[PDB]
Amino acid sequence: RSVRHIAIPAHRGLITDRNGEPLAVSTPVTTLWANPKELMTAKERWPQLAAALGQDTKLFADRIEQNAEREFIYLVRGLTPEQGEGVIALKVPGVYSIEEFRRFYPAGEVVAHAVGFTDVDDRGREGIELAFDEWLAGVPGKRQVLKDRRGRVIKDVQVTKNAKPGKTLALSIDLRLQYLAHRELRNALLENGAKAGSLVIMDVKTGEILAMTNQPTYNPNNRRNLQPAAMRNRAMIDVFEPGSTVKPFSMSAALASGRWKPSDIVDVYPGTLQIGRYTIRDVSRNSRQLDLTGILIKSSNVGISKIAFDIGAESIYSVMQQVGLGQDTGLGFPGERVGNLPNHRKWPKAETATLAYGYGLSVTAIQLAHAYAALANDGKSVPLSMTRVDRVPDGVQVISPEVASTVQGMLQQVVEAQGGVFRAQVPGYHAAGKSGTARKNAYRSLFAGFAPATDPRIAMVVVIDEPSKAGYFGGLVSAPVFSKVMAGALRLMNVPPDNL
Ligand SMILES: *C(=O)[C@@H](NC(=O)/C(=N\OC(C)(C)C(=O)O)c1csc(N)n1)[C@H](C)NC(=O)NS(=O)(=O)n1nc(C2=NC=C(O)C(=O)C2)n(CCCS(C)(=O)=O)c1=O
Repeated sequence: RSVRHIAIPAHRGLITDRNGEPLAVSTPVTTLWANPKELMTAKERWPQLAAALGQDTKLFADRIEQNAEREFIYLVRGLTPEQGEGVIALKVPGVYSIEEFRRFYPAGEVVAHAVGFTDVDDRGREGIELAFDEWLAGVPGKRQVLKDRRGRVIKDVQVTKNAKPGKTLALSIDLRLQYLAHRELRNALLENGAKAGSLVIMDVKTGEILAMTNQPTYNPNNRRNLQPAAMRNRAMIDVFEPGSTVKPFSMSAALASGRWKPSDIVDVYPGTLQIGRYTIRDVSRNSRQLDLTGILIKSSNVGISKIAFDIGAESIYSVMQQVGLGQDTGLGFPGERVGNLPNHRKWPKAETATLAYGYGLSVTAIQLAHAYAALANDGKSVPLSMTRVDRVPDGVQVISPEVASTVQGMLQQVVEAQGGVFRAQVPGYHAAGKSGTARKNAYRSLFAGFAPATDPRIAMVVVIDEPSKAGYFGGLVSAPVFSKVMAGALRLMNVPPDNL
């Protein structure tokens, strides 16, 4: 006779979207265990027990003999109650069932990267499951038992500690927008023969992540083998050069300096600019005088570089750091990357120019979307959240409201003006944004923007990695994805059309 204490598993808390749609649900599973000391008295039952467990008779018999000095062995973990009851129905001495919890992900591949998953022990292993593990797990209980000399449970004496169930968690994700974003990103990858992609949707007023999808994705309900590339939450754990998508932040520094107005002109002829051994190069090289809006419409690296030389890189670095590029988001997502915003005590001319046009800095899609959200929210940055926000925290004014408003207007012209990124136009609304194309010849196609331009509600980033068709420019590849997903998101959120 021996007094022993055994655990009582806790029910893991439900994860829902922002409207209560289930995203991660704890399902009862049966764990079958056996006491090899008791099994030894019923050898004639072993072949039927092996057959029920789908094991070769001899391998099963060998396994029980090799573990003959033990009082506990796992037979099979995570069976369905129906399957466990079938083994229990054989009435084999020394065989026991135990109720365990296993996660089911009703939206499967659609929200796999954001939700993440639990391991074999029901502990958070990836995504939100890992980030909020303490909240979701609860606390296992403890049961007191009396065991005989073979280790067989003679009596259940008392519960010493009751199990405490885990707590419900409502994400910021809107499953309707998530499904729309998932489908359009998937379609774009196919249309462009692309390797990977990410799409982030943010509420500019609340800091909430309304959608976060990546390609390739995986079914978290069937994780048998399957590629590590498919499990990466790329929006948070992959870094890239943002390129021309950071030019609005360089422009914000220009307008805040007191030295530049949108109607000021920069001469970008002949479409290149030599700075020692380095040459700044424009894509289209048939311009001379461009105004500040024109520098963004034509995406002139030369133009933004000349502005950067005039105002100094310190002013540009400060805006980019303040909007969160290459900075910790504070989300604490597992494996989340910070990227890098290079710094210098004395900025050389080449580094000043490359900073201004987003070369040599590394950011995540989440960081880029957060920066555009600050710009869209009249220069005020609301802290990021992966959970439903009921009480909105105070934001930080990172760009002056007048400067943010002027840049917003310039970005609406990037989308709407003659020669602009027309594929980003959102039917029924005024939209604003900037595309980018980064050479990694392999490319990353980008679009970052927000809408409705008259009263912004949503910021969005579209990243398409290595499009393989003739078209690779961000304005061609990523801009139409932004248009479709933004139109859908605005409609789902009942945002009144502003292009009247
Ligand atoms: C910004 O992202 C800029 N990128 C770079 O300078 C980098 N690479 O440039 C390329 C050209 C890809 C290269 O060196 O091969 C870069 C930055 S960080 C890094 N590692 N590399 C470029 C200049 N800007 C854009 O791509 N802007 S954009 O996506 O809006 N875009 N530009 C164009 C073209 N404009 C003019 C031309 O003559 C062209 O041939 C392309 N486009 C396509 C037209 C779009 S439309 C019909 O006007 O809407 C586009 O989308």
